[PDB]
Amino acid sequence: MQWSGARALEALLTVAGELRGPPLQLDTGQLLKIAKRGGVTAVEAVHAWRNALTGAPLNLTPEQVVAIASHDGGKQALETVQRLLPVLCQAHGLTPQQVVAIASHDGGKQALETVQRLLPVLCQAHGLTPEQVVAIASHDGGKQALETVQALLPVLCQAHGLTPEQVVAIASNGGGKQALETVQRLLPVLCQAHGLTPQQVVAIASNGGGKQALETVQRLLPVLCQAHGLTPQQVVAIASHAGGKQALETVQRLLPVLCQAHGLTPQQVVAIASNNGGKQALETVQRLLPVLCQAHGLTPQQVVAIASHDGGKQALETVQRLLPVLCQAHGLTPQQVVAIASNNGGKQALETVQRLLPVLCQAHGLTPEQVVAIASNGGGKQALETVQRLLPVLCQAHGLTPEQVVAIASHDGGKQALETVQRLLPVLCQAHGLTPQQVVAIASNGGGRPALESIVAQLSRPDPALAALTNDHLVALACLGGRPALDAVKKLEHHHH
DNA sequence: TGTCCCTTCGCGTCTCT
DNA sequence: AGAGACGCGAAGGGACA
Repeated sequence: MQWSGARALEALLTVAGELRGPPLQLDTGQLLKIAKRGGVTAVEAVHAWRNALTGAPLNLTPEQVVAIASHDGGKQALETVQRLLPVLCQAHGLTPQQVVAIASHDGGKQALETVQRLLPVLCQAHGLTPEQVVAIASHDGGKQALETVQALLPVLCQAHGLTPEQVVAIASNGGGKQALETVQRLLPVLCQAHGLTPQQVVAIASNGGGKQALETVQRLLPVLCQAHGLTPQQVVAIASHAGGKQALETVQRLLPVLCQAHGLTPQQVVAIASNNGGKQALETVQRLLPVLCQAHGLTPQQVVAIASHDGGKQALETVQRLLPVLCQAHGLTPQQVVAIASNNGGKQALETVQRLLPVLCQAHGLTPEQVVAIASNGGGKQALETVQRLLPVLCQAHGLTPEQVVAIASHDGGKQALETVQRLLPVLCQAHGLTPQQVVAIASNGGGRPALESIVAQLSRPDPALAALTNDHLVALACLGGRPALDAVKKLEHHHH
């Protein structure tokens, strides 16, 4: 390993080799993930207690052991999981998955030990739910956030008017301690001195690095409104993503350069700046906006639409590289390439449309225009890669037409909807009498997976809001508004009927 | 060279309808 | 149905032992 000892790197490669054996049966990716973030002592820990973790009263899966191990301090997390999982599960209600989610962060040990110590008082003195305490705990520095919720949730509720839900939302990010103390320190000035509402201070504080975003809003909002012409509402939208501090500083530096030298509106720079990596997006359009309207290329409108998503930098740089070979050796129009790239993870969708247009048409019989409709949604790579795995079993075994698989894959969260259809098509049809036509219709929207799960939960275990919504009304509800429609129906019955 | 905490970037999914 | 919201992993940086 590192320079200190020697050539018993062999002892470590042997330890890594035995983890490929049983009871964990780890592959290369998994060993690589552990060594890149938990280090050698995490690898050594997994190996030392791979039997204890896999049996005894923990019964962890290898993916579960790999999630706990693959963080700074992983060996402490694995040690502590073995000591605390049972009492957290049995004495406090939490599931194993929830204990693993608390454990799967840097400092995992501290978080688990603190939930043990603080979950009761947080629930009893402050009225939080187990669920909320897990969400506070499940981030790096979760010990600190938990202790800070316990000290400040009273003052933030009383003196500053927030709800617990709100405090929990500021608390449920890495550096949630920092965000929560900054909210206490700056909330009144941000409202009183810059005309913000508590809700906006909250939205700015509710992401990681929220401390930084709030200090930066205090600092640059004046210069950005009073000297660059922006509104308070616009500044807040820039500030309301993690990295907001970077997005605001970059707006200030590039706003006049982009509005004079390249001809964009302020309102368009605001839209590029208002995503995660806004700083990265802005710089990358400031390069690249000359060359992307060259050879003809694209409009400005289309550069802004591609940049206006998380990872905007990545989509532009990828679009700029692959628009030539996509238009020329696969037959796509730029209007199609920009449509692939104008979602979250546009980069990922383009690279998968690269090496799957050929393959999806050949080994599965799809047209190009189908492969484009799949990849023209957020999570393109996931939908395409999962159409490739699951089309065979969905048509042949479960009876579906390919055009039906493609209707389900052609929405954000496609892979979730497909993997749910497969899991839940049998129990929906044969045990509850829904047609495949109806299941496909619920699956064919945003929120296909939750809509299918909620419908099966309502049917399998007749929930409280009962009877009058027959099986066809529930399907009409699941189609119209997904899980939200289904839950609103439940919630409205509970007090009215 | 490990353990803890904090910040930023990017990817994926769901809600709002 | 397009924008705006939710979640969460990877990675990098600083403090301290």
